[PDB]
Amino acid sequence: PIPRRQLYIGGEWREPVKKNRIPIINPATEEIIGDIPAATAEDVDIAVEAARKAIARDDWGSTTGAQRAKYLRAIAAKVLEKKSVLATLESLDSGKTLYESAADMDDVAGCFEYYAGLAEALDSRRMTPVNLNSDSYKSYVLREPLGVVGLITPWNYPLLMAIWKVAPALAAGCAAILKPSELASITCLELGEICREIGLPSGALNILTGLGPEAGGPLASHPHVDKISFTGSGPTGSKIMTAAAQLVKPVSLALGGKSPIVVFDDIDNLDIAAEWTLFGIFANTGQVCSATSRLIVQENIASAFMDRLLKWTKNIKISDPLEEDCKLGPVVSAGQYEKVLKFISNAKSEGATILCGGERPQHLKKGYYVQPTIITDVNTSMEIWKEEVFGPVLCVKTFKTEEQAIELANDTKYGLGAAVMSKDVKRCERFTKAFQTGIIWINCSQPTFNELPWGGKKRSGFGRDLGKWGLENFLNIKQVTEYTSAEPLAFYKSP
Amino acid sequence: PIPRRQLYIGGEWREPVKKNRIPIINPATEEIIGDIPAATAEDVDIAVEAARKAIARDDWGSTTGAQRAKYLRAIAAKVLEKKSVLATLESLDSGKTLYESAADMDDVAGCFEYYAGLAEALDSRRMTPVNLNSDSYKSYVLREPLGVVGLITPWNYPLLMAIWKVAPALAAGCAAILKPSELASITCLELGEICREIGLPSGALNILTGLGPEAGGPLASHPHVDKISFTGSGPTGSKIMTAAAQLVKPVSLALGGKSPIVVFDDIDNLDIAAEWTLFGIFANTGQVCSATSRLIVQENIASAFMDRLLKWTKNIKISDPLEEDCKLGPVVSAGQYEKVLKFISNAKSEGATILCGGERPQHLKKGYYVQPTIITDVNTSMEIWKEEVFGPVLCVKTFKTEEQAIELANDTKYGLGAAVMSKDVKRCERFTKAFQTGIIWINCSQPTFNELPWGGKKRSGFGRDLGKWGLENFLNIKQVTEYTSAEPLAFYKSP
Ligand SMILES: NC(=O)c1ccc[n+]([C@@H]2O[C@H](COP(=O)([O-])OP(=O)(O)OC[C@H]3O[C@@H](n4cnc5c(N)ncnc54)[C@H](O)[C@@H]3O)[C@@H](O)[C@H]2O)c1
Ligand SMILES: NC(=O)c1ccc[n+]([C@@H]2O[C@H](COP(=O)([O-])OP(=O)(O)OC[C@H]3O[C@@H](n4cnc5c(N)ncnc54)[C@H](O)[C@@H]3O)[C@@H](O)[C@H]2O)c1
Ligand code: NA
Ligand code: NA
Repeated sequence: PIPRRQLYIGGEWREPVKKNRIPIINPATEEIIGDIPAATAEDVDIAVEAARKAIARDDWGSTTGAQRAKYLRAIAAKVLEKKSVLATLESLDSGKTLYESAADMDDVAGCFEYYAGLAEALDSRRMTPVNLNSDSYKSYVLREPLGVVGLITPWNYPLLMAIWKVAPALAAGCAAILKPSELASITCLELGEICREIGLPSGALNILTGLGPEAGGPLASHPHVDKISFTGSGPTGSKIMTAAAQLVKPVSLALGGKSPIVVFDDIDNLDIAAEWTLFGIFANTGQVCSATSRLIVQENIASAFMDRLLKWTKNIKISDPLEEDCKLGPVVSAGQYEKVLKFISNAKSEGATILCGGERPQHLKKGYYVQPTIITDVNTSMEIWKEEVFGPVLCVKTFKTEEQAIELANDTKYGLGAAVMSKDVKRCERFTKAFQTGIIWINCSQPTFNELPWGGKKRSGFGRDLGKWGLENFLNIKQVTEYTSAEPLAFYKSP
Repeated sequence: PIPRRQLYIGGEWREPVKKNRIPIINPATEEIIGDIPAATAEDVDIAVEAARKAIARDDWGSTTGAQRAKYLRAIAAKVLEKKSVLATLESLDSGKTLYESAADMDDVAGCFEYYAGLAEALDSRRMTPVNLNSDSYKSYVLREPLGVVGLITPWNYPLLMAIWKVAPALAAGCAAILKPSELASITCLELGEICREIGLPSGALNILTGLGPEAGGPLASHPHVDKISFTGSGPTGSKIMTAAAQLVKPVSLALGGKSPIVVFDDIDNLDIAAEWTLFGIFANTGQVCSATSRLIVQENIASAFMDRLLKWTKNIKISDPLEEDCKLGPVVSAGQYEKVLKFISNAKSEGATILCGGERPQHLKKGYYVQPTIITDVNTSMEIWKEEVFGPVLCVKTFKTEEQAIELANDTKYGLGAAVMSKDVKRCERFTKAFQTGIIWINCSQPTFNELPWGGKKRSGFGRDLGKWGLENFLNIKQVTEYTSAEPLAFYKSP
C-alpha cells in the first residue's frame, strides 16, 4: 500500500505551489506504483520561512538538548513500531532487499538513539571554560545551534542517509530542510508523518521532495540557509558548493569512491575473506559509496581466492527484493541500469575479461537486474579501474610486494574507504597510514558504528558525518572573552 | 634597509619563471621603497611540486609532532631575535605603528610557541580508541597530516595573519604554500629567510608573493592542493570557493565584519569604556576584521559618553608610524584611502553628521592619513551602517531598551565579533546568546588568546582559526575498524 503525501512544511502537510508531482517507479517491475510531490523555488522559501520561525519560537529555539532528545527517542520508537511497512516501502522504492531494508530500519532508530544521548550531554558542554595565562581576562567557548540547515540526500539508503544528517541537526538544535532523492522519497515523507505523530515542533523538520535542480538548488542559493549538508555524486557537490560560494555559505561534501580491498596470502580463512569481498561490492547491488570495488589480491592466493569468490558469487540469489532469502535486487532506475551495463561493456571494448556475470539474469524478464560481475585482466588506464560504477561490479588486480599493493590501492582520484585483509599486525598498521582515505577496515569490509567519523579525502570530499563530528557540524562556536580588571587598557593617551 | 628576495620554494630562493615583480609602496610617504616577486601559475606548480616532495620525503613526511615543534620554537626564537627590524619593516610595509608592529611580533612568536606544544601533544592523540558495544569489532580514530595546503592571507597583520595558518599547518605536519597580500609581503618573505636560518625541511613552507588572481588563483584550482585556508574579503572568498568547488576542494573562509559595541548606562567607568571603543575602531587605522564599527549606546549615557569619546579621539596622535608615541598611522594603500574617504563622503550625501574627523589631517602633506571619524545621525538603510569601511570610521546609534539594542546589534549581513559593555551579569549573558556572531567581548573590545576559536557566521564566513580547531583544520581524520571474530559474517549463502 503506497502512500500519497504532500510536502512537510511547518508541522502541516502542504501542497507544492505549482501542484507538480513526479512518479514513484518500482525497480523490480518497471511500473509506476505512485507519485511524490515535486517542490520548486517558491516551496523552498516557504520551508525556509517555516525553519526560521521554528528557530525564533520557544518550543524549538529555546529547547534544552534533553527536551530535543525526548523527540528523537520518540521518532526512533515510531520507526521501530512501523519497521515492517517502512522496510517493505524502502524495498519497493529503492530495490534494496527486505533484509537490508529492515537492517537500515534498525540502524535509523539506533542513530536517533545515539543523537538523543548526545543531545542530553550537549547541555553540559554548552559552556566550556578555557584556562588562560591572564589575571585580567576570563574565557570560555559557547556551543549553540547553527540555525537553518539544508539537508540534500541520495537514494541508496533513502531513510538512513537522510537520518545521518537529520538526527545530529535536530540533536544540535537546528531547524532542518530535508531534500531527499527523487528516486527514493517514500520513507522520508513517512518520516514527516512520524513527526506529526510524535508532535515535533513546527518547522523543526521540513521535508521537500522533488528534482535536484528544482528543490535542492534553491536551498543551496537561499540567503537564509546557514549551511548545506550534502551527500551524493561529485558533479552535484560541485554545483551545490559553486552556488553556496556566491552566498559564502558553508557546505559539507560526502561523495563517491573507488575503495580498494587488499588481500594478502596470510589469511586464516579463504571463505571468510571471500564473504567480506562479496559484501563490500555486491551488498546493496553494489550501490555503496565505500564499496570495495577494486580487489588487489596477492599472486600467491589469487588462484585459490578467485575460485571461492566465484563459487560464493554464483550462489548469490538474484530475485524480487520483497521475496524470501533474496541476496541481490535490481539497481534503483533505468538510467542507473544502462550506466552500469555501459561500464561492463566498456570493460570489454578496452580489453578486460568478464570472468563472472556481466549479463542480465536470464530468469527475470522485468526489472533492472544486473548479475554480480567480477572483471579481470584490468589495467590502471581503464574506466572500470578509474571510475565509480555504482553497480554490483568488481574489478580485480594482482600484486607481489607491499609497495606494489599500496601503489595500486592509492592509484585513484577517490579516497573514501579501504580494506586490508591480513594476519600481520604491523603490515595492517603500515596499510592504516599508507591508505590515502578516510576509512580503514581491518579484516572486513563495510561495517560502521555511529560513534565513528564517516568521510573521505581527495575526490570523496571533505567533512565528517557521525560521531560528535556529525553533531558539531550543526553547532555555531562562540568565543566568550570577558575583561575582569579595574585598570585601563593603557593604549591611547587619556584626555 | 628594505630587502630584495625571491620566491621561497623547496628550501631555496627561486626566481619567478616570468621574472615579474611588483612594487612595495610606503603608505606614510607614497614612495616606492622596493619590490617583491610576482609569482604566476607555473610558479604555483613548482611550489605544489616542492610541497608534494616534502610530504613524500622522510625529514617532513615522517616527522613526529615533537620534531616539528623543535622547528616552530626555532622560528619563534628568530622572530624574537630580529623583533626590531621586522617591526620596522611591517610598519614601513603596512602603515601600522611601530608599537602595534612590535606587538604583532610578540603575538607571532607566541603563536608558534602555542602550536609547538600542541604539536608535541599531537603525537599522544594520534591514536584515539573509541569503546563500542561490540565483542567482534575494535575501533579507533587516526589523526594525520592532511597533505598539501594553500595559505592565502591579508595585509592588515601581514606576518600575524599568515602565522595564524602557518603555525597550525606546520604543527599538524602539512606542507604549506603561503600566498600573502601584494600590499604587505616584506615580513612573509623574511619568514622564508628565518626558515633557511633554522634549516626547516624543504617544501615544508613555500612562500609565493604576487597578485591574487595570478598567484592565489592557481593555488585554488590546483588538483594537488588538499585544502585552501583563506582569510580576506567576501568577494574574494566567493571566487576562491567557486574555483575550489570544481575540484571539490575544502576551503575555510575568514571574512569581514560590521561588529557592534553595545554600551549600557550601568558602566563603572566612562573613561575605560570610551578607551575600549577607540581601540575597537581606531587601532590599526580601523583596518581590523572584528572592528566594533557600529556603537549602539544607551540614550541615558549617550550625551556623557560622546563627550569623553571625542575628547579621547581628538587626542589620538596621527603621524608617521615609525615616529615616537604615534597612535594612528596611514591606511595601507591609495585605493583603500579613496574607498574609505568615499564612505565618509557617502555618509554626508545620505544625511549623516560628521561629528569628528572625516577629513585629511592638515599637518601631513603626504601619505594616506585619514582622521579617526565618528559619524552620528545614522539610519539602518545607510551604506555606512550596512557595509565594512576598513578605515578609522565609527558610526553611532542610540537605543532605550534591551530588545532595541539586540535588534540594532544584529541588523547586519556580518557576524564576526561583538562587544557588550555592562555591569549586569545576566544582561551580559543574554547578549552572549542574542549576538548572532562568533566572538563576544564582555567589558572590552578586541583582545584574543591563541587558546580560543576565532571566526564568525553569516557573511563573516565559516570555520575556526586558533585553538585546537586551527590545528585540526590541517588533520585528515581516519576511522579504523578491525573485525576481531573467527565467525563468518552470516550474510550470503556459503557454497
Ligand atoms: N560519502 C558518503 O558518505 C556517501 C553516502 C552515500 C552516497 N554517496 C555517493 O552518492 C552517489 C549516489 O547518490 P545520487 O545518485 O543520489 O547522487 P546525486 O548527485 O545524483 O544526487 C544526490 C542528491 O542531490 C540532489 N541534486 C541533484 N542535482 C542537484 C542540483 N543541481 N542541485 C542541488 N541538488 C541536486 C538529488 O536530487 C539528490 O537528493 C554516489 O556517487 C555515492 O558514492 C556518498
Ligand atoms: N575573519 C578574519 O579573521 C579576518 C582577518 C583579517 C582580515 N579579514 C578581512 O580581510 C579583508 C582585508 O583583506 P584584503 O584586503 O587583503 O582582502 P582581499 O580579498 O583583497 O585579499 C586577501 C588575499 O587574497 C588574495 N586574492 C585576491 N584576489 C584573489 C583571487 N582572485 N584569487 C585568489 N586569491 C586572491 C590577495 O592577493 C590576498 O593575499 C577585510 O574584509 C577584513 O575584514 C578577516
Ligand atoms: Na523510485
Ligand atoms: Na605595500
